Amino acid sequence: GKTFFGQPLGLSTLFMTEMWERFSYYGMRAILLYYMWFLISTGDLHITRATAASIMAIYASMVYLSGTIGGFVADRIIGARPAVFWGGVLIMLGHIVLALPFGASALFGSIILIIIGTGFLKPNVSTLVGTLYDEHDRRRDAGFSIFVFGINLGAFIAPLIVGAAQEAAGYHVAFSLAAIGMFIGLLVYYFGGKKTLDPHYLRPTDPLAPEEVKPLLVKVSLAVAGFIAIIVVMNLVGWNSLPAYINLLTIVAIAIPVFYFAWMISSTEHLRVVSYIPLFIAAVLFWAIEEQGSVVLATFAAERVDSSWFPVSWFQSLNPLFIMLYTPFFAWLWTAWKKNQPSSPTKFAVGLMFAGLSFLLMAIPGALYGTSGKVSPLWLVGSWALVILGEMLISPVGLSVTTKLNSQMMSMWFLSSSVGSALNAQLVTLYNAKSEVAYFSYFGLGSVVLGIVLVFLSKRIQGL
Ligand SMILES: CCCCCCC/C=C/CCCCCC(=O)OC[C@@H](O)CO
Ligand SMILES: CCCCCCC/C=C\CCCCCC(=O)OC[C@@H](O)CO
Ligand SMILES: CCCCCCC/C=C\CCCCCC(=O)OC[C@@H](O)CO
Ligand SMILES: CCCCCCC/C=C\CCCCCC(=O)OC[C@@H](O)CO
Ligand SMILES: CCCCCCC/C=C\CCCCCC(=O)OC[C@@H](O)CO
Ligand SMILES: CCCCCCC/C=C\CCCCCC(=O)OC[C@H](O)CO
Ligand SMILES: CCCCCCC/C=C\CCCCCC(=O)OC[C@H](O)CO
Ligand SMILES: CCCCCCC/C=C\CCCCCC(=O)OC[C@H](O)CO
Ligand SMILES: CCCCCCC/C=C\CCCCCC(=O)OC[C@H](O)CO
Ligand SMILES: CCCCCCC/C=C\CCCCCC(=O)OC[C@H](O)CO
Ligand SMILES: CCCCCCC/C=C\CCCCCC(=O)OC[C@H](O)CO
Ligand SMILES: CCCCCCC/C=C\CCCCCC(=O)OC[C@H](O)CO
Ligand SMILES: CCCCCCC/C=C\CCCCCC(=O)OC[C@H](O)CO
Ligand SMILES: CCCCCCC/C=C\CCCCCC(=O)OC[C@H](O)CO
Ligand SMILES: CCCCCCC/C=C\CCCCCC(=O)OC[C@H](O)CO
Ligand SMILES: CCCCCCC/C=C\CCCCCC(=O)OC[C@H](O)CO
Ligand SMILES: CCCCCCC/C=C\CCCCCC(=O)OC[C@H](O)CO
Ligand SMILES: CCCCCCC/C=C\CCCCCC(=O)OC[C@H](O)CO
Repeated sequence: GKTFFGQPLGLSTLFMTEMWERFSYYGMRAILLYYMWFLISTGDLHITRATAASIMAIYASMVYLSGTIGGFVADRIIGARPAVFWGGVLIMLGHIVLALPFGASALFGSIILIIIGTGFLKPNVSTLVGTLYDEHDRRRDAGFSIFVFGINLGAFIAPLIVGAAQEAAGYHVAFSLAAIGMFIGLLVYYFGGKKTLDPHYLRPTDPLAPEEVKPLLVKVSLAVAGFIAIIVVMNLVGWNSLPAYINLLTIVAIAIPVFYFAWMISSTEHLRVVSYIPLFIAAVLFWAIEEQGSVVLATFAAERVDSSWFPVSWFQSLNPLFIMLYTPFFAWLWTAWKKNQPSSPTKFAVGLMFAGLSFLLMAIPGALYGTSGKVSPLWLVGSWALVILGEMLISPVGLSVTTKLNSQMMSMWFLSSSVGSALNAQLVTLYNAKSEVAYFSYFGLGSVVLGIVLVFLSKRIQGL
């Protein structure tokens, strides 16, 4: 009878929950770099703009990493429904912290809250969407597509609204709007969830057995102790600047898949695991370029574009806009393309090439016009158009090609975005007006080349 776009009514609740959470997240992301610039300009924040860019990237890296952990905590300890609720509460607090009359001193607390909160909420709302359907329900894929539409919608409207609020009423009010966005999500989630969600998910579905508690405690304790020890040694040898800590986090984020790879390669489907390395690197490099949209392209938007008549943060709406515009087209495409549809490794290769082209495009205005003036907003429009085209090729088959090639390596796909952002934490420090053309050219061309490399390797990989 009555449905939400053909789906169970409970999808409306989760749709709105994620829409408003993504609203809060991308609303914050769209103005946070500019906020740090402001704090730097007033002498409140004693870092370079390069470091501010680095912060944005490592922030994203840790958000993605945290998301690979939240599912475990919900499934084994607190339950998916409380994970979403309390995750949302932490996220809201994270935005409230930036709305308070503080300056740079509140940045770290806000970042930590949102990292933990998003880690709790993001994997677990997706889990709850699954719970709406039986195993044999063929509506499942349609339901997730609608859910993703809500995600992109929140991501789309947030820079517009939060960016406009920032211009009108300042950063603290704008950040409060992000907080209010999460609050709306929590309201709908809490009261809507009670109506449609299975009570089963109020509790962990795979609770720790009695003998499992101590080994988990030891595991967590040793990890924390090791991490703290590393920080201690860092401060003793004088490696205690902010870039030093960012480097530590970069190393951690990259070492986790590296250790996974070394583990699987050591421990004869050995060929498959090795075959995934080029795909994983391609994913990492793609996500690096895609995630630079809120950092390097955001910098370009503010410094190099004729945008005096609208909030420059609005450029961040282009990424989810193009995802929304492309999605129904590629949905039709992969069904219509019956004969000789490209393999998943081929999609990765071409996807990386489009990401490469998105940067090669951005090298053109500086090379043609110089880098001291300002250029058309359409250069950025074209860039996002290209990189998102790449996303349509690599993202829908990413988890698929990883699974078909089990629980540890599955997480590596989600880790690719974390690793890409960790790489960005290093790379974006190289971007400035002087290096602009070389930056876009070099990393653009590199991605295209590595895409061409993957094309040659596509035949061998598809067989495994
Ligand atoms: C076939 C569907 C593919 C959709 C993606 C295509 C996007 C391609 C974009 C490349 C051209 C955009 C850059 C052009 C540009 O900057 O012109 C500036 C000039 O108009 C200044 O007024
Ligand atoms: C300023 C930095 C603070 C760092 C964040 C501190 C808070 C960290 C974790 C709090 C989240 C705990 C969520 C679990 C909870 O409260 O209920 C779970 C349980 O009741 C469900 O069965
Ligand atoms: C310091 C400012 C933030 C203080 C947070 C106070 C409100 C926190 C979360 C709002 C959640 C909205 C859903 C309302 C709710 O869950 O109330 C539950 C109540 O009816 C019985 O559990
Ligand atoms: C996990 C995959 C890792 C692959 C990373 C590929 C790129 C890694 C390091 C490149 C650093 C050197 C870039 C130096 C550079 O050309 O900067 C350009 C600009 O600053 C002036 O040319
Ligand atoms: C299958 C659809 C997507 C295919 C993408 C086709 C891409 C083909 C060629 C890309 C040309 C790359 C140009 C490299 C370049 O101009 O670098 C010059 C600059 O680095 C000077 O230092
Ligand atoms: C459990 C996996 C997630 C790991 C969470 C640890 C995240 C720790 C730090 C996040 C990165 C933030 C670094 C930038 C930063 O701290 O800015 C603070 C301001 O510079 C204050 O001067
Ligand atoms: C630190 C300030 C935050 C205060 C939050 C309000 C606390 C009052 C009640 C908490 C209710 C916790 C409900 C957890 C939960 O699983 O919600 C799920 C809903 O049942 C819908 O799935
Ligand atoms: C029941 C708790 C749920 C609360 C939802 C989040 C509320 C967030 C902000 C409320 C309004 C905060 C206004 C911020 C503000 O005063 O800006 C100060 C200006 O900078 C002063 O010029
Ligand atoms: C890094 C922040 C998140 C850290 C969460 C890891 C928690 C640390 C050790 C595991 C202890 C979890 C509590 C055990 C529990 O509640 O389950 C009890 C068993 O189900 C009873 O047999
Ligand atoms: C410094 C952080 C390193 C990790 C230490 C975190 C310790 C946090 C919680 C440990 C709680 C001890 C586990 C015992 C427990 O939870 O029993 C609960 C059961 O439900 C009782 O039947
Ligand atoms: C439950 C929260 C526990 C904290 C999460 C663990 C990660 C903690 C720190 C990671 C390193 C980030 C330090 C950033 C920072 O503020 O350094 C600034 C230095 O004072 C440089 O002068
Ligand atoms: C399973 C992941 C475990 C991997 C963690 C291993 C971390 C090992 C070493 C971290 C060293 C931190 C680097 C500090 C650094 O980059 O130099 C400091 C600045 O460059 C100079 O101030
Ligand atoms: C009605 C257009 C489709 C919906 C656009 C949503 C808003 C997304 C981005 C707005 C900021 C970037 C657009 C700037 C722009 O396109 O300017 C083009 C003109 O040629 C300006 O010179
Ligand atoms: C229903 C799927 C088919 C929809 C067709 C999508 C094509 C829409 C826009 C393509 C924009 C192409 C940009 C043209 C261009 O690059 O012109 C460059 C000139 O040199 C600028 O002066
Ligand atoms: C289906 C895509 C077909 C190919 C798309 C266009 C490929 C991109 C560029 C092709 C022409 C390359 C010209 C490069 C070029 O002239 O650079 C100028 C010099 O580097 C300036 O010093
Ligand atoms: C399929 C559409 C692709 C549209 C983008 C194609 C871009 C192809 C080549 C652009 C490379 C421009 C590099 C310019 C350059 O490096 O010259 C340096 C100048 O002398 C200034 O440093
Ligand atoms: C199937 C996806 C491929 C889409 C490629 C369509 C774009 C084709 C050509 C766009 C090349 C970008 C360079 C445009 C350019 O430099 O023109 C100069 C501007 O007119 C400056 O006023
Ligand atoms: C797949 C169905 C949806 C297709 C979306 C079409 C978007 C594709 C490309 C948008 C790139 C915008 C560049 C606009 C442009 O270069 O025009 C230049 C002007 O003609 C010169 O003033």
